[PDB]
Amino acid sequence: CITNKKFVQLEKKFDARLGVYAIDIGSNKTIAYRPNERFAYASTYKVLAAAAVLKKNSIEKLNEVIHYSKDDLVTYSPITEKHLDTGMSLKEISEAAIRYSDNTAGNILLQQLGGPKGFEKSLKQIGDHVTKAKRFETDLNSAIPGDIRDTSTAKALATDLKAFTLDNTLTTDKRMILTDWMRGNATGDELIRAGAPIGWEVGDKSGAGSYGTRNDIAIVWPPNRAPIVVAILSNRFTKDANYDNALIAEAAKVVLNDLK
Ligand SMILES: *C(=O)N1C[C@H](NOS(=O)(=O)O)CC[C@H]1C(N)=O
Repeated sequence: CITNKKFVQLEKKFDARLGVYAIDIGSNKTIAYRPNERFAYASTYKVLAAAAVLKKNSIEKLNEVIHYSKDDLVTYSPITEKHLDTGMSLKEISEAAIRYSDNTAGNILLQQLGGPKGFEKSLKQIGDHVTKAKRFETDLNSAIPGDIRDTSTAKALATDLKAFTLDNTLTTDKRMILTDWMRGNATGDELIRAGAPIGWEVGDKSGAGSYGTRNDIAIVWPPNRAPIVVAILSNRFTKDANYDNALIAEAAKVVLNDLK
């Protein structure tokens, strides 16, 4: 009950709705708050779409150069906008999507999987019947009340990230490529990483959307311990609401101190 009380008070403090699911791989202990309620996933899909692309493609296909036109570029494409001339491989596109949250990279990953519905199919293959994927960037970030397009739950996202990174669903080389892309990125510095003790390495994928949507999903490696998977999703109640990263950092501290 005590952990539940902290999450209730975070919702009051930040005027927000909060979804939490975390699993300690060593003890199987879990922490859950609104774990089955839907939130817009925003940019967090990019790590799952990248993992699905790695799973389904040979190293040869993943290194082939893709060319895209200036007309495929959507807003917030800091990496892909530089490479109209050289093109990028699916490996490079995956890294751009995960490290920098590049939206055109996200779109190319969704396209490689057969569009949003093909990405959803890839998730059903790993047992996720919850996530609903319908739109491309940047429309997928609208986070409209009552809309289930481009939504998932904290439990489903955490379970998906665990499936790709810790359940031995990718070969060692692809798995380590994926988790390295998740480590050390500025987009994650104020989120789960800000709630993790120093020395507990965090690999994450952040997200942000309308209605104050602010998300982070992560693997955490505590010293001398098995990993922890953590998904923390949040939104607010008016279209223009500004999120506060501290909500995610403070929720992550609750999770990581209690699974300690
Ligand atoms: C992902 O949610 N997005 C991509 C980009 N980076 O934000 S993130 O670091 O929180 O992922 C801008 C916000 C959002 C988007 N598509 O608008």
